Amino acid sequence: SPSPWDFLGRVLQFQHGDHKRWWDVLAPVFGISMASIGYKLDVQYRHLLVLYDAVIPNMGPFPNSNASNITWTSPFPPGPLEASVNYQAGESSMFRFTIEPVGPHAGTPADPVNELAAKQLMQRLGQLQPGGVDSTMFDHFYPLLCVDGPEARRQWDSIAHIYHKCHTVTALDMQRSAACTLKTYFPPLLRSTIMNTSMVDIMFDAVESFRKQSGLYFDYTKIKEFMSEEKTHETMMVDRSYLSFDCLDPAKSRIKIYTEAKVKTLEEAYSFWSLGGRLSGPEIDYGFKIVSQMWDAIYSKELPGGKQRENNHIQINWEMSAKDSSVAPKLYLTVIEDYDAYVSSAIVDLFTGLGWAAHVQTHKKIEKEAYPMCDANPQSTHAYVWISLAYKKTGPYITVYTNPGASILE
Amino acid sequence: SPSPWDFLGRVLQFQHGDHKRWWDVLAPVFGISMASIGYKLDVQYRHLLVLYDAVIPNMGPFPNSNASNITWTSPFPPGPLEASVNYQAGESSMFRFTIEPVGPHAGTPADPVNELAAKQLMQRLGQLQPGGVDSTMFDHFYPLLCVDGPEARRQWDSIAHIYHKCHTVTALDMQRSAACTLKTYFPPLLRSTIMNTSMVDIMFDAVESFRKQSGLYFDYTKIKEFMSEEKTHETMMVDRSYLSFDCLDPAKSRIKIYTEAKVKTLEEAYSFWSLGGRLSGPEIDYGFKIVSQMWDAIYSKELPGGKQRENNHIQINWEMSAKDSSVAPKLYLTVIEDYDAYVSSAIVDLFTGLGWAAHVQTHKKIEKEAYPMCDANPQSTHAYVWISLAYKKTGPYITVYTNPGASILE
Amino acid sequence: SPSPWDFLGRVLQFQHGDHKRWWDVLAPVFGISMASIGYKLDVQYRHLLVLYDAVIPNMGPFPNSNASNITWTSPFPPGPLEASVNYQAGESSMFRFTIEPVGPHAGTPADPVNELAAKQLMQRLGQLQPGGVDSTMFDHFYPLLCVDGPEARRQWDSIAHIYHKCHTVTALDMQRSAACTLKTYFPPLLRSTIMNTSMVDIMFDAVESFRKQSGLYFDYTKIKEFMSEEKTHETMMVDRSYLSFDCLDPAKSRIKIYTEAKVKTLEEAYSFWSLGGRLSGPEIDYGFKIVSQMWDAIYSKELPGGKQRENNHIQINWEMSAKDSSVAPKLYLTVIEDYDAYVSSAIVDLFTGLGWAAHVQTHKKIEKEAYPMCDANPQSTHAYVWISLAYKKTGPYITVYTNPGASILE
Amino acid sequence: SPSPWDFLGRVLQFQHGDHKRWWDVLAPVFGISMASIGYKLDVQYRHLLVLYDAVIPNMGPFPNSNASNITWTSPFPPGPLEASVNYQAGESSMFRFTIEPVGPHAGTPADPVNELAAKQLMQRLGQLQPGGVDSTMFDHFYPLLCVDGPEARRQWDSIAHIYHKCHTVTALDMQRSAACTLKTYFPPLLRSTIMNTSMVDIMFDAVESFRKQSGLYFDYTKIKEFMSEEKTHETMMVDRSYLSFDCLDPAKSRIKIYTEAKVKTLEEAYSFWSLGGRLSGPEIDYGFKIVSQMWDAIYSKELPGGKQRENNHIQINWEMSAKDSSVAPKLYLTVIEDYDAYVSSAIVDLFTGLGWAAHVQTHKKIEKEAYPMCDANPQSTHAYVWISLAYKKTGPYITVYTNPGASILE
Ligand SMILES: CC(C)[C@@H]1NC(=O)/C(=C/c2c[nH]cn2)NC1=O
Ligand SMILES: CC(C)[C@@H]1NC(=O)/C(=C/c2c[nH]cn2)NC1=O
Ligand SMILES: CC(C)[C@@H]1NC(=O)/C(=C/c2c[nH]cn2)NC1=O
Ligand SMILES: CC(C)[C@@H]1NC(=O)/C(=C/c2c[nH]cn2)NC1=O
Ligand SMILES: CC(C)=CCSP(=O)(O)OP(=O)(O)O
Ligand SMILES: CC(C)=CCSP(=O)(O)OP(=O)(O)O
Ligand SMILES: CC(C)=CCSP(=O)(O)OP(=O)(O)O
Ligand SMILES: CC(C)=CCSP(=O)(O)OP(=O)(O)O
Repeated sequence: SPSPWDFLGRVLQFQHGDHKRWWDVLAPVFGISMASIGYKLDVQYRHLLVLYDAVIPNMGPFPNSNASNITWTSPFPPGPLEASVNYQAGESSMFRFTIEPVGPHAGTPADPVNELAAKQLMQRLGQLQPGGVDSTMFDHFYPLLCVDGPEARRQWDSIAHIYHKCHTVTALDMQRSAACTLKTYFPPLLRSTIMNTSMVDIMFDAVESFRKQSGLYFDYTKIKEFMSEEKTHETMMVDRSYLSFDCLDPAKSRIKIYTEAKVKTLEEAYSFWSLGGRLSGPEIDYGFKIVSQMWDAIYSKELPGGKQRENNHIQINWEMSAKDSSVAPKLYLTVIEDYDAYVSSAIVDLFTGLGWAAHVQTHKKIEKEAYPMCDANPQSTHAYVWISLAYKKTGPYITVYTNPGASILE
Repeated sequence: SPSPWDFLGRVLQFQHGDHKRWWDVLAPVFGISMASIGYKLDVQYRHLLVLYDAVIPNMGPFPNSNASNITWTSPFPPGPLEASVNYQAGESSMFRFTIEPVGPHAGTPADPVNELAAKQLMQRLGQLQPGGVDSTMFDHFYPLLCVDGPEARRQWDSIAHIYHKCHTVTALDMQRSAACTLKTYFPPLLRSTIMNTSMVDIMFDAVESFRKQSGLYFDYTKIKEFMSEEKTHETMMVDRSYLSFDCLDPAKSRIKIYTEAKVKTLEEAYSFWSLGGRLSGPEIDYGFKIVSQMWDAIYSKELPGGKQRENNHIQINWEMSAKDSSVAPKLYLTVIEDYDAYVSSAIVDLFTGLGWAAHVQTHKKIEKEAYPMCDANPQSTHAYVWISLAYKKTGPYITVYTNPGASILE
Repeated sequence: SPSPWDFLGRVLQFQHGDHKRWWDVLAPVFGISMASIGYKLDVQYRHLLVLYDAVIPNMGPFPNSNASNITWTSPFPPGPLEASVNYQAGESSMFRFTIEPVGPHAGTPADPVNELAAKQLMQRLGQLQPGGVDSTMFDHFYPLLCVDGPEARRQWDSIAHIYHKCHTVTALDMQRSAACTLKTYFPPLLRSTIMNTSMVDIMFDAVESFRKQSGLYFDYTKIKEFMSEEKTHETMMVDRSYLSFDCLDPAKSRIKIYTEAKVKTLEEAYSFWSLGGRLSGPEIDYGFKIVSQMWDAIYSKELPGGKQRENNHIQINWEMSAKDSSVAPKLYLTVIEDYDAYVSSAIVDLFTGLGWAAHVQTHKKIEKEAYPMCDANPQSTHAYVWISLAYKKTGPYITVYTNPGASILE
Repeated sequence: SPSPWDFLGRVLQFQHGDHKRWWDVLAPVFGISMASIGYKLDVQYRHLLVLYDAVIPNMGPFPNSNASNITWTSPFPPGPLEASVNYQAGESSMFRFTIEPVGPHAGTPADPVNELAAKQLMQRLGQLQPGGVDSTMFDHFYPLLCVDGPEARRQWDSIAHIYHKCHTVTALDMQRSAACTLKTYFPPLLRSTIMNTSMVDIMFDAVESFRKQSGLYFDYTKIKEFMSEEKTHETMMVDRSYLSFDCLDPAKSRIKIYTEAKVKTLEEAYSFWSLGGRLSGPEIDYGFKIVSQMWDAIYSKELPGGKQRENNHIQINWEMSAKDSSVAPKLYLTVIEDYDAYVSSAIVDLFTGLGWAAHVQTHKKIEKEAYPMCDANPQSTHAYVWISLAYKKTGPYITVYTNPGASILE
């Protein structure tokens, strides 16, 4: 019997050819990932139909021979920034994928700031699951962190120098229950540039506004104190920081503060992991043990093409709970420019150490079926992009990000 | 969680508005029928996507306020001729539905004979399940029984008087396995009219051609002998007869000869059931017991609107096996112009007598959910159209046909 | 040879059935109007393709039997608020039409404020004519007068009582040169309600902001003085006022302040026409002569259905020039609930008095061909909606608005 | 102002991505050709909308990187076999284009013979211009010359060895009046192969059938006599012959018999031009003078890549008139594998000799704008495919065929 993506691509009508190309590229990947996780055929159908109706129409142009049609400049290759499978204890695995919503004419004089794509995506997604998307947090943070179209157009000279004029990124957690949780990431770089204000200060002022406007405890003291220090700024690129929240009931949602850091040593990794020792506990220690393990497993190996390793690029988030003052970190090792073989082997060794044999097989299956380049090309550099590490009191929490449009790069 | 047809209508893109209207009308019905049978959500998705891609684009215009857009004249209301659920022993239930493939411009000077709709439908269906549709029998019988476009256009004056210029009807058995078996019905009335030849003779000459060209035993002696008799012609409308075959491997397919008969008594029913006593056996006797039961259960009641019952309209088929000389009948009681309440009650009493309680509940559920008019309007005349009765050696075989576009008539 | 709308509807593919229905209704009307004006076939093709790509996808649902699908509440019937032909001296005639951009799911929990429709329309329109749409004025006035989605959702309780939650209306002047000038109307009623601020004050503060931010003289002293008076408020509904500007180069654009007034006498008409005598000159006098002529020609006749005339509903604008302190009025007689025969006859008598015989014939032709109900039904109340009167130094300036979806009401 | 194809591609919605790609390739070419001829913008719009609705959906897959999606094998590159501009005396120029209608799944088990594409194209074309397409001749010749799907499938083993299983080709004359005359070409090679019958005999038996069935004089004596001779068969490939007729009123239509011949000398050219001297007159002499001129102008030059010229590939038709016994020839010099520069220069010298300066400029303009490769690449071999020469009593009749998808080959 045909797999859901085969049959769907055979039947589905596509409003645009770019949607058909994006489907051909991604539906195999997303469906193979869901199927290896264990999603049910009806759930695969629902989620692939979501990807067809809400998402792909908001992926933007499909890159051609020379990528002449990609008018929306970005460091990331066109398409989903990632397609990830989270792995937790108890054979828990959830498929999720992130997209920067891009319009068909973003970057051009008609949509120079790509304002409508994310809103269209959210509208479609709420129409497909009425009641699943709550815009309370989005409605509070969109004026504070994001720059609407009119503002960006009036204040263009202030942001025209910026290469990636990103203002809102959307991730869709794709639950085994066919429910899609929308997550919104706001990089306020445009906001800071227009207002000429510290990133830290505007982000945390927005969080505090939401605190007082909602009555929810989002403890941001430690994060602000650490991120304001000068030592942190030596390594921490704050121009690359962004805020995230789940588009749910604020009492059931979260606030996460992300930032980028190019560090050289594990002590700087701990600087970003524990907020200068401010955060403490057994979970911090265990998570950093796992982080050091994967550090010396991945960044120990030689870089492709005999290029020396200047420094280890990492991202980091700190997750604030609405119920409690808890701040919990999640470290993201960037492995885009590394051997997919070494990344895969490090993941496998980590899972094997954690006793996650089923996750080992799921990961190998997803790599083999959805990412054939990894085995076909020993020198592959286009599948994995990030390895997230966290240790919740449930246990380890490791997500493995992958470029779902690696077929385009190979 | 939404039902497959809700979600699909929310996501699916439709090439034409008529397809959207037909979907709104039928997908509820077809999906409720499949779901009450027990089809799996993935199977419902696949079958509704088939109905979206292959079928509905070949249903023709959707009837408007005044049915001004129905340029393809037909006795049947626009849409599927039926949407049926077969009921056999052992809680066996299969959903199937019949369509006369109509084009968007059938009946107009561009498609005055509606030649391409059925071929397009078969092409799409084979593209969606390559290897499921075998055209051996279709390729043999299409020149013999059906009239292509060029012929009909050259020989128009011979057939212009005909009201329903039907030449090929397509039924889709919708298996629980997501496989759709295509069945083709050929009314050669146009063929006979152009060639000025007996219906009986051309149909059975085609069957005999196929016999000698295939080496398969399709015993048509008894059927021909009975249908040639003059007594039969007093009741039997032969202008309304047609041939059917399953579009499968001829060694795994069948040949069925249908005809219409307006009879008054059960002895004429037996005339058509047993081919003037030529067919015999316990199955014939039991099947006719069931037929007489439903005869005196349905045609005993008074007709709606105090209109007297002139005669009992029936159809009948005789099924020839490729493996054996067997001829087996299937009698179709026409109950389109009768109280849907009385038809439903007769079905329920029949099933209860057969011990088919589960089928009783399935039938009541399908009526309540997919056909609300039956309970809302005591004087309903727009749900049921046919009751097929047969007795295979497996046991009783009762199909219950229903106008799936009854929402349009009420 | 077929007319452009016939052929186009025959060839064009429509993304949705509602677009096909809207086309069937409006393309005849718009095309007949353009053709009676004298637009060239290529211009008709271009403008109807604009109406197909940019507009109709932003008209919203097509009203069904019971208008159950119109989830966006509005006093106006669904569709274009008007389809107008302006008539000036020298046989100058320009086709234009106004639309309140509505989304497919406006009024529902997904788009409770209809935020994206107007922006999508402008985006498409700029993509179709890059460089024709300038958003300087839109970018300045959108935050001041319009309420974005997040704000409206946070401040819902303040505006939930409002029936027509309109915030931006788009008119497309459809030039004989195939160029479409976009005009944006901002009713800040939601803005005033959320901020609990005077309509007059916020509108004119926005205008003054634009003055100081642009260096363009938009004299709003007389308008503000008149509209602030208490006598004016006795007749003037200020809850119904709105601002308009042409989406062009601000030095080549305009600012117009509209308001609604239910007056009884011609002295109140002059109150609104001359801003309490503040505006003066020969043009004012001549324009008011024409206004009184049409007043006593139209509002003199009896209302349909023997309903007595409580008061004469009028709208009024005052047009400020970027080049000069000029304020010029345009009075809009509302004739929606009046005999289309009497309105047509008044228009004809006016044109005949002005010597506009060619416009008389153009108007009669448009009425006969695009609005057959006017002749078919003597008691017609569904074609004309407004009669605008102005007297520029060029000469008289009379626009005649018509419900282009009158086919739906009759 | 944008050109019709620019604006149309900006607005039009495309049912499939292949249609969008084909549009991007061809609409520029077709529109530039029409515009250089002098077609009016409304006519360009109508004809490009025809190419969008009827044709491109019946061009088949768009060739990808490796032409893996071209499942319908053919000697010709995918797309229109040609896009031609006929040039006659008096600055008379018409654009016409030929297409072999291919389905989206032609060559696959679903449409192994590509049966529905041509019929769909004719249906759409008649729907767009009801009364323009007359199927009398098509209805007579389709059973005689063409092989339907069922026959080809039953008789597959007889034709499976054939590489190009072509059975019907459609050309659209695109008149300056926006009317599209459909022309159907029937290569009966499949018919002859299945029936194992001479091409000559079946073609001319069909023509004679039509004669007796219509009362129209189609003199085929000379053509049959010549084509039956053995000397002709030494050069004449009869496996490559085909019949053509205009899909109009038979009394206003024509019958043309085409064949392919690989000849070496001008005396063989005259053999095919005059039917072994059977045809005579001043027109024959003048036409052959022009043919010899272009022979020694084009085939005199060296072949690209230093490949020696084995023989001169030509096609030839003989046009029979329904009104008269006239047989008139049209010789087609095949110049696909020759320098587009030399072909263009020969065309220019010919036109200059004929006094057709305006045609010279039209041809150079079409080459420069629609075929930039000719000037950009001196060694171009992908623009011109045929040069037709005829001499009607009106005067010379020279058509210049060009691969409209040359952008794909370069
Ligand atoms: C796109 C960037 C401007 C910005 N920075 C990131 O690296 C990022 C990636 C990401 C991966 N999964 C979720 N978000 N998110 C952002 O918002
Ligand atoms: C449509 C008629 C011309 C013709 N006669 C019928 O009554 C018929 C109905 C049917 C119901 N289920 C399957 N076939 N089939 C036919 O071919
Ligand atoms: C409530 C709104 C519809 C608001 N009110 C109006 O009467 C109006 C109509 C209109 C006709 N032509 C142009 N505008 N414009 C608006 O913005
Ligand atoms: C496609 C071939 C099977 C066959 N042979 C040809 O060369 C031909 C080309 C053509 C150019 N313009 C019109 N016809 N036509 C045919 O039917
Ligand atoms: C890997 C990057 C840069 C972003 C991470 S977002 P996430 O997807 O890690 O969020 P969760 O906390 O896993 O929901
Ligand atoms: C009820 C009518 C008129 C047609 C019957 S066809 P069928 O659907 O009975 O065929 P099967 O023998 O059930 O496959
Ligand atoms: C008739 C109503 C209510 C609105 C008028 S807008 P307009 O269309 O009169 O604008 P112009 O000044 O004619 O451009
Ligand atoms: C040259 C190719 C091979 C076929 C020629 S068809 P045609 O376009 O020349 O037909 P006309 O006689 O020009 O109508």
